[PDB]
Amino acid sequence: RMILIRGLTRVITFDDQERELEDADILIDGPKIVAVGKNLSDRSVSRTIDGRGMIALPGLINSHQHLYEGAMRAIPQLERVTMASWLEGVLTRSAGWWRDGKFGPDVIREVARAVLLESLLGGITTVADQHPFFPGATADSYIDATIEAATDLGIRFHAVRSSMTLGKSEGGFCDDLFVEPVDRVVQHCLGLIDQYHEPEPFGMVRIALGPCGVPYDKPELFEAFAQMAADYDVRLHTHFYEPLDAGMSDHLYGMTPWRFLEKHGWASDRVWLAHAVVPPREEIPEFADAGVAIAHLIAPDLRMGWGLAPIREYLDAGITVGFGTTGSASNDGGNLLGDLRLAALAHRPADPNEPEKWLSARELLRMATRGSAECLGRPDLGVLEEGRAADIACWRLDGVDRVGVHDPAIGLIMTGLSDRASLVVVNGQVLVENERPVLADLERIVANTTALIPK
Amino acid sequence: ERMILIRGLTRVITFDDQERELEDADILIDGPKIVAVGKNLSDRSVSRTIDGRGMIALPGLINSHQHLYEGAMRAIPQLERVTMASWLEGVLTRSAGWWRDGKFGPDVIREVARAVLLESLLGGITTVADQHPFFPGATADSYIDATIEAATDLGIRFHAVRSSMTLGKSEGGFCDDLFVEPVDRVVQHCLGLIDQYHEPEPFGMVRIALGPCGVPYDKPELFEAFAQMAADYDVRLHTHFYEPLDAGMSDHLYGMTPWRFLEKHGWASDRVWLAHAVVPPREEIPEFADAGVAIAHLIAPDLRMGWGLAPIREYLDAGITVGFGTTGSASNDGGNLLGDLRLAALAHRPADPNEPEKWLSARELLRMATRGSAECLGRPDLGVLEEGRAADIACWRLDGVDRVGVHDPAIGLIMTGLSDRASLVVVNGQVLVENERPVLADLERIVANTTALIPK
Ligand SMILES: [Zn+2]
Ligand SMILES: [Zn+2]
Repeated sequence: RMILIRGLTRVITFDDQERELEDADILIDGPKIVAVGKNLSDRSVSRTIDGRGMIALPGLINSHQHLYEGAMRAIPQLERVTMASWLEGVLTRSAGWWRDGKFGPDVIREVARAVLLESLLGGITTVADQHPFFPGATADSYIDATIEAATDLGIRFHAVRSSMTLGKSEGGFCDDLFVEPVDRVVQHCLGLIDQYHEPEPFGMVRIALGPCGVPYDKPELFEAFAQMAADYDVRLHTHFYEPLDAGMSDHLYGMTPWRFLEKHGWASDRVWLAHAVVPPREEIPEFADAGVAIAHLIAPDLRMGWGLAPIREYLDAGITVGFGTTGSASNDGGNLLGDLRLAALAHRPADPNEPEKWLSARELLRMATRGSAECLGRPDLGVLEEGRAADIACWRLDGVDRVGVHDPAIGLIMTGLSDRASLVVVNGQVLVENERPVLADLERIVANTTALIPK
Repeated sequence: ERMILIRGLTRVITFDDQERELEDADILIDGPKIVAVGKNLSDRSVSRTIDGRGMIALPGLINSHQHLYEGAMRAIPQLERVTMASWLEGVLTRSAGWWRDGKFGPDVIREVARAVLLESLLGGITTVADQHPFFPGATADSYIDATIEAATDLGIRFHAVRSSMTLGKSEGGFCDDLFVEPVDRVVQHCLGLIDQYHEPEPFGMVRIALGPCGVPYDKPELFEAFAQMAADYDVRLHTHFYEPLDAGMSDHLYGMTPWRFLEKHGWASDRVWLAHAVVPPREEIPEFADAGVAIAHLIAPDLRMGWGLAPIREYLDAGITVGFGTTGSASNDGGNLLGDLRLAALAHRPADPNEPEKWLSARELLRMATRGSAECLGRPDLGVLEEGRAADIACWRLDGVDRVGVHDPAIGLIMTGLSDRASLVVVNGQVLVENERPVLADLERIVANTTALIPK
């Protein structure tokens, strides 16, 4: 009862040798890839899928979503704002809607269902969601809602439990009722691991631990989480060197955000860090030696006016770099592949006479697959080879908008009227085919969710 | 012979003199022109009513700067990360090589143009201005005739800008002289093209413009001949403008800035639109305004070649007309104008991190891609959804899963979505796209035919 994808025009593996293949196949057994190569046997195969005219990649992995923000897209007052106005805007709406019973757990479930379905249609097979800018998150069964939506759809899912534990009063940056006692956060997290965490290879739901950041959480939370990570082999995540962070840190602790993390147990290989826009250059070698990973988030970095993270420098230092979209209040889409084009182009003017420093299409596609898998600590994902999860995303190459394309991988980044995936498989299950959801009722999900968006 | 009514569009963006937008409203079409825009329009003499519910309607997008033949030069590994010098050398070498091997004649260019122009319609683009500079040999071959043939077959509105490279490296230029034509040959050819193809009347479907490659690439004698020709025949003038090394090259050759050069040779006028305009001296900007020149913003190639951000806000502040374009697919590498708008919306912001009021808005960008481009091309009949203007219309569906939770649909069109494919597209009153598919063209056959002819 295996599945064979036959005759793929191009296969990008991102294996240890960066192999690519032409007119080749992928054989799938249950949740696992059996083989990648030419003329594989359809012996034990119960189904053969025609891959001709398609390019196949590992499933894309979005290492940074804020699903609840799907209901906050294209709001005119938030179109052109800097971080302070943006943050205030999002925090007030999530707090206001919630208090008025417009943002119940069931509203978040359906918003998550739409953004995760959009994610599948964009070739994204794993999503890591966090909720730093929705205070009522825990007081309303919000991670249970998102996990319910993800499992219904069959998308692989990492739920990052976030918080803002440093109160506006005692030095913080938060309305003193988005604040939870450290032990309360810890205990909620422990319960989530018990209930949902799937640590085995090919696990479909995992829990990670994600304070909002140095300006937002108590050092006691960072240390408690560092302990939990070792205890339960889960991952640690936080925001990192956003503009102004360095000053806020120096003010609270008289040290850099990095020095702070190192002091509280987060300078380790269990850690991935969001944005990393403006670190002191002299700290980059330390990032590398500690083995932290970094998620590049081009859309919000441009949207906020933050600018260009030193990604080339990170790769030069051998640091793991993944990719993410962040929430749809700062993007405002969940289109990861589309955002790769933004990064491909926007980094270039920074080095006008040194094109060798510009990020390539292949470097970017890697970030969105293997790089993100490494950020989430998933050695079972992000690569097309025997033994890895059968998480696969394919795009058609034969459309009128891709005529004259000479290199299909570069083509995926540099051409097209549409980033819609043709064929998407997650955990060996076909979820999208011919650009359409196989199991999900698209029109009904749109109808249901739209009715629930706070008016 | 009746009219067409598009009924109940969720949102209509007119870009009229008041910047009107409507909800649950209609557009009434009669032949080539819009009869009315408003709620509950009459279907008295209507032969067909189209359901516009769930769509946003805009004036058809206008791509004021294309190089169609470059559609055959997409995603070439050797050209992925290159500066202008290497890029230009690679495009010239390849086009010259293919041409001499007999693989890049007008018949091939016709089919490459057919594909890029069909892509254009599918992306909601209703008018394209193509600047073709490639005329190898001893006589100017029928490349323009070929692009016009493709455009007319498809029914897309079309401006053919006859380009050239008349300054050989021997006299300070960049090209293997196989590309260099005598100025008289270019001028003679342009006269014939105007006579044969130009449709100066309102709603004209084919027009001719005159477009040297630029100050570093063409003789001053050509600019002057074209200024005379533009005046005598009432056509427009187009060239590349203030790309990064341009100021130094013009200083070396002429001892004057690119703008002073254009001024001297008859191009500081309201007949002119200018591509890129990345790095002008700030002091010259008020002069652009007083001369009445228009500027086409081309974000994708400006970024792709590492040039950076044109001072678009400054142009708008000065009241200079600003349109939008994609340039050719060797430096984009798509023909997706709507998608390029998101690039501009986001990429300009980090240049003014503390003054978000300076950032280009979604509505300013959509204006550039419609009315701004119309004005670059000298088309008061295009770019606006109102009575008396051409029935060129582009509509997108707002009810897809990837646009759930969108609060403002104009912003949504730029900032969200998995696809830029237009739902319904009308050109010159003819419905050419419906349900994201061509209604008169055979999509699959065109893809197959053109693919077969791409030089490999
Ligand atoms: Zn975030
Ligand atoms: Zn050009």
